[PDB]
Amino acid sequence: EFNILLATDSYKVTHYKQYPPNTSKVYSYFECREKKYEETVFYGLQYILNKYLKGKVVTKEKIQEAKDVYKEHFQDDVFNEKGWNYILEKYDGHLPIEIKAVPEGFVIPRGNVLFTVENTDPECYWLTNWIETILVQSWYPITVATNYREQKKILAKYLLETSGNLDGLEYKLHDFGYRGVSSQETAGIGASAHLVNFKGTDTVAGLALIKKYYGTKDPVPGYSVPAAEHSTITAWGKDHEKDAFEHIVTQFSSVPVSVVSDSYDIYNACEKIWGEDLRHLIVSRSTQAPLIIRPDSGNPLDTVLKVLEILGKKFPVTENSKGYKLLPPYLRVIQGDGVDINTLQEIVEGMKQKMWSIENIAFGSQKLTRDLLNCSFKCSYVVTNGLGINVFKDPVADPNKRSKKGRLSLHRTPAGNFVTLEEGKGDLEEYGQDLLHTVFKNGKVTKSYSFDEIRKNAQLNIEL
Amino acid sequence: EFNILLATDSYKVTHYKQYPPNTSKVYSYFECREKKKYEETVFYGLQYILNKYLKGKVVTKEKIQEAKDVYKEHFQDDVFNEKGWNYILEKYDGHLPIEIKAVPEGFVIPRGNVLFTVENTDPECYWLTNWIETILVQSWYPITVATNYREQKKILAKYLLETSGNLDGLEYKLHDFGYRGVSSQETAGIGASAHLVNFKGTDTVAGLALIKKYYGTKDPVPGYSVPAAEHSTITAWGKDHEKDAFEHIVTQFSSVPVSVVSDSYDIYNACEKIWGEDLRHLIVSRSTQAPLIIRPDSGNPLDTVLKVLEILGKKFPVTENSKGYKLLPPYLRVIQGDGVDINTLQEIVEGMKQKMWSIENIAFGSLQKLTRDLLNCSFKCSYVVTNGLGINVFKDPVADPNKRSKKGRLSLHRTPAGNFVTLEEGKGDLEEYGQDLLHTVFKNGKVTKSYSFDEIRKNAQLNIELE
Repeated sequence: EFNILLATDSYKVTHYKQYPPNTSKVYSYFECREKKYEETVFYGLQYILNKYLKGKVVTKEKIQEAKDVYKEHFQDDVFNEKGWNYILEKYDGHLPIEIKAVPEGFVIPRGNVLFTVENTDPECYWLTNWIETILVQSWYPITVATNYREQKKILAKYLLETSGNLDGLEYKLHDFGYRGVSSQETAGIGASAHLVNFKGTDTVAGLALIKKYYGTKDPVPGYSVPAAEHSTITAWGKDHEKDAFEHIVTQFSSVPVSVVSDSYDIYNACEKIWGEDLRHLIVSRSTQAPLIIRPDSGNPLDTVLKVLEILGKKFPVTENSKGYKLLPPYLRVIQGDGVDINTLQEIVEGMKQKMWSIENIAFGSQKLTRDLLNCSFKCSYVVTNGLGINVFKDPVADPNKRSKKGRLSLHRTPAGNFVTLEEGKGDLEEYGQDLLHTVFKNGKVTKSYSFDEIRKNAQLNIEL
Repeated sequence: EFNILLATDSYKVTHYKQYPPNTSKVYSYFECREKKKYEETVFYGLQYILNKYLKGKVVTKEKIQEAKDVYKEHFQDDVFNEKGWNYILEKYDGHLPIEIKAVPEGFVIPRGNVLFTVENTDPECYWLTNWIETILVQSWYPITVATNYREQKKILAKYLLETSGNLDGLEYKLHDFGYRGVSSQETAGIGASAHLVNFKGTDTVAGLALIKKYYGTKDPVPGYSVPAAEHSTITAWGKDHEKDAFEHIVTQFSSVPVSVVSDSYDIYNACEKIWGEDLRHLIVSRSTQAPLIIRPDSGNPLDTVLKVLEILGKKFPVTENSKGYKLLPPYLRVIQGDGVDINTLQEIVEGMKQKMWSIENIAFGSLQKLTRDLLNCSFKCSYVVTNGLGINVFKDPVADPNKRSKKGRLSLHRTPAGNFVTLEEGKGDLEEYGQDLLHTVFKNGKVTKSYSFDEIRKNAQLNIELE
């Protein structure tokens, strides 16, 4: 079973011995430090609070386990048994910590306080930074939610330009990343962050995480459609690709179906198999049940443009009100190979240049890290001998790693923007009310958001 | 509770209707595909997945009903193969009718070789082989982490041996600091265990618990750490009191090694004036078994290491070892844990060598952008039986010959020169190439062969270490 006492960086076990003696308060904060990606979607802390931090997280058994493990790990006794026993005895294993945070789904410029953490009992001054490691992992859903919002902005721009509207934007970037992430847990978290922005997903795990920790009015937050993979085409044999295609589109004749078409020759498949041999089975399909042709190899832009040029000559194309070419409603394309934010941008611009509407295409979804948005957790205020002091790092060779000082608060500016106030200056009351809310206190979650509210908070300006 | 019926790519739910009718067998394989350098990979991690996710009664009535309910809403249609899963529940008590054969864990195998194969053991479950692709393919991660760290160890070994004349301490030269930097708790355990295949120093205890539960070591633990400061334990003392913080910390940990981050305000002042003057007397009195380890954590990683060494070299007694390289006294060492990937690791050790500093002096602290594409980890169907006829199948996209897959039943063999070769089209059966190196590790819900973490470490050793 999960043990919070074994869920921290090893050296943090030794930190209670390193703070100034008579320290009663340690106060720390998380930011996406300021140096593309000028604003971040704050998302994912609520999962962490609920799965790992709330309730009786300390037991006699868990304390003994940590004692035994650290004894071998450090080859010495350095584990703070007494401190954890205090929390067990005094608070029935609930963490005497208060966490304040911006609402989930909030879109906030870099360099602002997003959450703060402090101990609520003088005896547990060491606890604030013990849980740094776990809370810092929020960088992942934040960065994923953020990156996908940025992709949506690009898609929205180009769909609006080529079509005159945003219809179907939420299905334009489908999550196919399940097998490409590092773990099952990561699959659920990352997919949920994707679903903040889009509705189309092949990663089931996202749906369950959302239902358990956030909640939606609807039965599910995300949807998929039948689709082929290379094995369901190749199993038929190299000479029977046409047979595979006919069987699949016939099995899925009244729902949308995606069919990977590059097993052997994408261009032949589009022009001769779909565009000739099986054409009668495609033109007869309903607008609610299109064939979605999926190329999956080659240069992403060149392949997409050639696939469209091929289909344009085999199927009736219209020109929409904005002047852009549009395939018939029973025929679409999905490109899910090598689509990152850069390649996404190159494809939609390339399509636009060739007078193809973004209506025609969807994308399928990569190496995001903690340094991308500079997600960082730092101590900014401590009380020692009853005196509060503002603390910070400011390394000489890197001004960008300078941290914020003292008690922090988040405020609306007179122009309606965000500003973080340092050194407890929030208390001067010149900038109105703190925009952070208490989300966790003494083992309990004190404020939470539905996934529906999170989606509303994360909307694009163009959608509003 | 984890439901295997919900642990696949959505579209795979629909594949039982797409395979050719009268298909009784689907046979699929995993490789780190060769690309037209990471020329060899450490196979590691499948055993975790087999035990955590695949073995035993993984199908229940409630799990089938849960999946049916979820899929009805997810697809806005009834596409779920309830009958097929019911069959596994009734006929096999919910155990998966699958056989998996794999190269031993820890094995170091050149790119483009079969590493494991998967096939159904019951004709009715032809669809099941690729249902579990998604979960099996996630093995890319421990494979790639274990491989990347082995490659970093190769570089460390080269330079340590050149500048010192031995490999002493090699297993503690790259410490795992990546806990906060990975995507999840589960990833933390898996990634740290793959690090531990190569090294012994770690701050991610998650990896220790995974190894103990899934692999096992003779020793109490596979990995170790020492006390260390963070910016908070230094800055909490106040801007004017860094010296006080340093003195306090080295005195609290006077008899064990201790790492102390020293760049809170000014790394070069801290090294020259605080450690190298004000507190010098507390450092030069330390035991060889209890060095101070100075930790810079900002600035250009090579520039900073070199300047730190130059500073310390002038404040402390340096010797020249038998190879002609400079060596700090034994009570003083440095760890660089900012921005160290494989490229920067090479640049630092090479830069140190050029400035006549031994690698004995330094240790490093560490994925970053490790992905499935790095080693081209891929799972592909290569053989089916339809209407009782075996057919060899594959993909071969016109615009990318690098994505061509292998054909037929596969086997892995030793070449006459002692290398590896994958045999396709069932040609292993000709028995011209000795025994198949793949072993059955999973069959019908049971793990059939397991490896200790001790064996895996043995298998993954460097040639330089064997010599």
